[PDB]
Amino acid sequence: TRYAGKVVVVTGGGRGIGAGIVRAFVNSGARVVICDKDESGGRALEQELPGAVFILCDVTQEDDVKTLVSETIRRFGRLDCVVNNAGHHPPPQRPEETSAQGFRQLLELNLLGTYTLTKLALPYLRKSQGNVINISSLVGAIGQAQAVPYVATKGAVTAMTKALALDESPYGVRVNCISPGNIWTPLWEELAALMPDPRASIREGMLAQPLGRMGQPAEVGAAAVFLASEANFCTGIELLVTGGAELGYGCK
Amino acid sequence: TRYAGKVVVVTGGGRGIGAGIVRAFVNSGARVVICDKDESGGRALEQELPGAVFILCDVTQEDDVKTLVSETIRRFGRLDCVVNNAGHHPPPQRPEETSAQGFRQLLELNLLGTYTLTKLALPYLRKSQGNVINISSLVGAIGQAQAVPYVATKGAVTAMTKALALDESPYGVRVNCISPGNIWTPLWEELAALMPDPRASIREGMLAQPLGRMGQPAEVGAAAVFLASEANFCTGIELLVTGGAELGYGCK
Amino acid sequence: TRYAGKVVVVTGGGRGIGAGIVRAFVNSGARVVICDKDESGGRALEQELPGAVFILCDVTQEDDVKTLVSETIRRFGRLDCVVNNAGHHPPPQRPEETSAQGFRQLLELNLLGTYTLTKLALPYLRKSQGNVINISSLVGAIGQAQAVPYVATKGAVTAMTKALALDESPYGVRVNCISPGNIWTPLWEELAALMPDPRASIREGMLAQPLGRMGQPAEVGAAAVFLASEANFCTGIELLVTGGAELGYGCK
Amino acid sequence: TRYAGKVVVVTGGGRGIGAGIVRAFVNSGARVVICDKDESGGRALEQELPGAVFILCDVTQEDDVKTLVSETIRRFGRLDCVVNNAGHHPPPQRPEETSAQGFRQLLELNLLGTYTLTKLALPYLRKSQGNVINISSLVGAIGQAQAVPYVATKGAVTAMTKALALDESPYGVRVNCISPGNIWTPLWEELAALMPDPRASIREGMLAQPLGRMGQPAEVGAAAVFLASEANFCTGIELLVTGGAELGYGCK
Ligand SMILES: NC(=O)c1ccc[n+]([C@@H]2O[C@H](COP(=O)([O-])OP(=O)(O)OC[C@H]3O[C@@H](n4cnc5c(N)ncnc54)[C@H](O)[C@@H]3O)[C@@H](O)[C@H]2O)c1
Ligand SMILES: NC(=O)c1ccc[n+]([C@@H]2O[C@H](COP(=O)([O-])OP(=O)(O)OC[C@H]3O[C@@H](n4cnc5c(N)ncnc54)[C@H](O)[C@@H]3O)[C@@H](O)[C@H]2O)c1
Ligand SMILES: NC(=O)c1ccc[n+]([C@@H]2O[C@H](COP(=O)([O-])OP(=O)(O)OC[C@H]3O[C@@H](n4cnc5c(N)ncnc54)[C@H](O)[C@@H]3O)[C@@H](O)[C@H]2O)c1
Ligand SMILES: NC(=O)c1ccc[n+]([C@@H]2O[C@H](COP(=O)([O-])OP(=O)(O)OC[C@H]3O[C@@H](n4cnc5c(N)ncnc54)[C@H](O)[C@@H]3O)[C@@H](O)[C@H]2O)c1
Ligand SMILES: OC[C@H]1O[C@@H](O)[C@H](O)[C@@H](O)[C@@H]1O
Ligand SMILES: OC[C@H]1O[C@@H](O)[C@H](O)[C@@H](O)[C@@H]1O
Ligand SMILES: OC[C@H]1O[C@@H](O)[C@H](O)[C@@H](O)[C@@H]1O
Ligand SMILES: OC[C@H]1O[C@@H](O)[C@H](O)[C@@H](O)[C@@H]1O
Ligand SMILES: Oc1c(F)ccc(Cl)c1F
Ligand SMILES: Oc1c(F)ccc(Cl)c1F
Ligand SMILES: Oc1c(F)ccc(Cl)c1F
Ligand SMILES: Oc1c(F)ccc(Cl)c1F
Ligand code: NA
Ligand code: NA
Ligand code: NA
Ligand code: NA
Repeated sequence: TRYAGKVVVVTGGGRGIGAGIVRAFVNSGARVVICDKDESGGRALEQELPGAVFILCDVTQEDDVKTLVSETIRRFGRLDCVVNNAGHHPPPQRPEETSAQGFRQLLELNLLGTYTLTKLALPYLRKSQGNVINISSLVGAIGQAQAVPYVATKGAVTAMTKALALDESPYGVRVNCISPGNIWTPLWEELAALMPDPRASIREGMLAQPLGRMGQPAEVGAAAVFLASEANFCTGIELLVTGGAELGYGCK
Repeated sequence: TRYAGKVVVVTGGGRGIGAGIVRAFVNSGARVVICDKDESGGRALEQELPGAVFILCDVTQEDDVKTLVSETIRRFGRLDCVVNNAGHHPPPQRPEETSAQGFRQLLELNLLGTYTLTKLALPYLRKSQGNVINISSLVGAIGQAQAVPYVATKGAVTAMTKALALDESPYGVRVNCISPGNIWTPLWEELAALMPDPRASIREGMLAQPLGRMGQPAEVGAAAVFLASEANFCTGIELLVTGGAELGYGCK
Repeated sequence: TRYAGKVVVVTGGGRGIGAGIVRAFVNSGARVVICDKDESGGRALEQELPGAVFILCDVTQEDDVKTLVSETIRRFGRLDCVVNNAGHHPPPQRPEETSAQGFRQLLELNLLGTYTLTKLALPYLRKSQGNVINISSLVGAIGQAQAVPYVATKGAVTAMTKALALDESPYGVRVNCISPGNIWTPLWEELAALMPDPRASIREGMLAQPLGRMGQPAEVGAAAVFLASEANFCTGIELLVTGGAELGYGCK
Repeated sequence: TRYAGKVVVVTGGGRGIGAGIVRAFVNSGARVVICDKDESGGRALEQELPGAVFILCDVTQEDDVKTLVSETIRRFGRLDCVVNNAGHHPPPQRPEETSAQGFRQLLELNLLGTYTLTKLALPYLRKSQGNVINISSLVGAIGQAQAVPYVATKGAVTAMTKALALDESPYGVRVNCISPGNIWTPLWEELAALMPDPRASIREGMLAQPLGRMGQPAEVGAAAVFLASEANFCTGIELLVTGGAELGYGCK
């Protein structure tokens, strides 16, 4: 009952971190709208969790997002929290292998999709004194190799979170982001599968953290519920969920 | 029941932020040992809250701290979380009005007291896979005027938190800190009372945050319970509880 | 003679910060290619400074940028440093007054133009063990009110700087950024002119810094020459040129 | 002639980073007072460099520091820059192997010695519109294993730098710090000699940086001359001289 009576939209909530965030909010008492461009995971999640419903939505399509917000209000009558989790990490790419075209397409998902849903949701979040939670990445803050477009998109998300927090503070709407490090998700597994030695890639990813393991979607989910339900004096913060990967010296 | 069956020590828990942290852990199901050098607030808190007990302890006295840990184990049989909140902010002091003597005494409370209890507690925290929460300050990160010794002590606490997180990660013991901004406490009120216009000082402190208010001990307390009970992939982080004071341009 | 025999390209070098950076490199002994989309300032600068030449180039046009690099090599035979300074700050805009369209156009100048020139220049920078200097902004790090798209673009630039520094480090090519705060430029003056009271806006901007003044293009220029010529162990850093605006509490 | 006619005091200037900073300022045209507790390196440096003189001074002894300032004024008539470089990194120590006693002694050198000279020098720095440069460490910001007291002292130095910058800004006195990463010095070599395999320790230290090498005292020296002579809009900044060690993921 930490977030009972509240309505939450989670983009990319069909699998991975997003699904962990969906489950955490449902466990907190909220009703959750699962937004995803793929039907498979989200539809099954809606059958599994009472209180969660699935709405097909590609956050890069402005009309999809308009319909997502209006359907959320029509079906549930309020909107308290938007979790902008939809995003993608391309396979490793040397800077000379990247293109302005691919960069624009990644900006469209990782940054403008977050911008568009937030914009459409804010009138309702103002009515509810709701809040926005953006899922950025640690590599937005510290960089990463062979990921220039991805890193740039998460740098923008983290900075945009702070700008929006300033604009919305007079209306009592908080805007925060979570920066996960290595979290074991289908995306991580897919990316590891492309490497010459997948098992070696995964063990390298585990040892990137002083804790010696990757994180779980449920741990990102707990951080999100905290920001929504108990962080009333937090706005514009970047909550690190990284297992300490940013600490100390390492083999670079 | 988020932290049921767990045992928490809170230093400086007799009033202010520490008392808010005590109440939050008790509300989470934990048993809490209130450590304070002053009897008045802590003893009343123990009478008020079942599950909380008061132990007189000056964290600058190594034998006081040794007795605090041994009494906690003797009476409760385990130790899961240490919250190093004891600390003091002197009145405003121009750098030429400070002294090496006063600097050393402030280091003794704000930094070495935290170091001493953490050291004595870590053998028991390792047994429990417990965690350490240090209460630092936003001004450790961004500086503050007329507070050179205070700022230095909180810079050390925040850095020490990261060093300790690295050392204790192989043992599964997490070490994190909370950096509050302006929180309305008896200390803030006492400090405002020394100003020529106390009400003007307080309104200036409120407007330092884009949220337009100071924070509450209960909000620091919620952040502490989160770090202890639900932040299992967080170590070495600095959790800002500041109302956004660090964001954007201001009259400096 | 600190940077004698070296060849530097400065985008947006016709006025403002870019012109200050041009002058600083010329004063250091380098030959400088001034890139700008407007002829007026850049052409006059080329007449004024021996060693500086002006090449008309809109960094949002990929063929313009291709021609800029090839003409630089054809005329000067090497390329040692690229300063990505072209950029624009729109007038204040509430988040609900922004558009995805305007956001994309600002990304095209502030981020993709930097990405495009850097990409085309890197083969030559690798030959010279040259370096990249991106002009970002303090508000990328701390946010700003009524500037969501602008803040996001500078957050991306600062993060991209770190990602690129990692990719190019094996080749001895350093990538750094400068984050200016309030610098008195034609852009600042133009923006102040739109305010109801321009003089009040300017005095507010001066007092945003503990130093009590805005910065000068020449001071950004000195920081750029340092990064190019004397910072051989610096890569991926964000050099703040802000007069301390990020320090301490302020009226927010 | 970048800093001609100026007078600089460098503590711990007899070897290592301090000696590199001495040489850089002498090369810039300044007169430099070398302060060190050991006679060997400093006296030889004074014989080698016209314009540099050696004054025996232990920065932990307040009367030594008083005499250092008064002798500097008596012999050279002004004081423009103080570089607080004296400091020590103990051998690796697990947290349970540290002591409050050793912690206090390290605070006395790494933090209070910097505080004491800065305090005694500020009246003269105000007359000259001079500046303060503190040598902190990257591990103050990101932590380090087996170095809890050391990390805490550098966290304090970096924070104190910002507090002092705020206090001294109305007087036109800038206060900045440099945070080096792994720099090859006699201290690094001494520490490596204590390891079971010194050569393995050194190669690990080199690979901690994406640049693949450690830094040089001369590179720290160039950064110091920049801050003193050309960074007139920089105050309270932390200038990283780390070869990118803080960037990206590493084996932790
Ligand atoms: N996995 C990690 O280690 C990690 C670390 C840091 C940040 N992140 C971020 O976390 C978020 C989720 O990552 P993940 O690992 O769970 O990925 P994932 O690929 O496992 O899941 C992402 C989900 O988003 C959906 N999605 C993708 N594009 C969409 C679109 N246009 N509209 C709607 N839904 C869309 C996908 O269908 C999928 O269900 C991303 O923003 C990612 O950048 C991940
Ligand atoms: N109040 C704020 O705005 C603010 C902001 C940032 C950080 N902080 C930090 O929060 C902590 C608590 O601050 P507060 O405002 O609640 O202060 P407070 O003065 O209201 O309460 C501090 C408590 O600690 C106790 N204490 C002091 N010295 C002690 C010692 N030697 N041994 C044991 N207990 C001791 C006091 O008796 C008191 O009960 C401090 O570490 C302070 O630096 C406060
Ligand atoms: N002025 C400040 O206070 C401040 C603070 C932080 C960051 N910045 C950044 O500094 C940079 C320069 O700012 P400024 O104040 O000097 O601005 P300015 O408007 O005075 O000058 C910018 C110059 O870039 C040119 N330019 C614009 N679009 C271009 C394009 N497509 N191709 C080529 N040239 C183009 C303009 O013609 C102009 O000559 C920008 O990146 C800005 O974001 C400025
Ligand atoms: N070497 C590195 O990789 C590194 C990295 C980051 C920060 N640092 C910092 O740089 C500074 C210099 O380090 P280094 O590697 O050159 O060390 P070093 O041991 O080689 O030289 C330090 C010098 O300071 C002197 N000194 C020590 N105690 C003193 C005292 N009480 N009074 C006066 N002089 C005293 C020593 O005699 C010596 O000449 C220190 O503050 C250190 O923490 C070093
Ligand atoms: O596919 C890799 C991991 O992704 C996570 O989202 C799932 O919760 C796990 O069951 C799975 O092991
Ligand atoms: O004294 C100022 C404030 O301090 C806080 O710790 C208390 O919870 C408040 O009741 C009080 O208003
Ligand atoms: O237009 C405002 C300022 O812009 C700067 O780029 C110029 O160097 C100044 O001469 C001018 O005062
Ligand atoms: O002793 C290790 C290194 O220390 C530096 O201060 C010296 O300049 C070098 O000559 C030496 O190789
Ligand atoms: O942002 C990240 C990251 F930091 C590490 C791995 C993946 Cl798959 C990501 F998407
Ligand atoms: O650390 C702080 C702070 F940031 C503001 C006010 C007080 Cl009373 C403190 F102790
Ligand atoms: O980036 C900035 C800033 F921080 C202040 C003012 C202007 Cl005009 C900018 F472009
Ligand atoms: O501060 C540091 C560091 F970051 C690395 C090595 C040494 Cl010897 C130091 F003193
Ligand atoms: Na359901
Ligand atoms: Na009780
Ligand atoms: Na010319
Ligand atoms: Na000499």
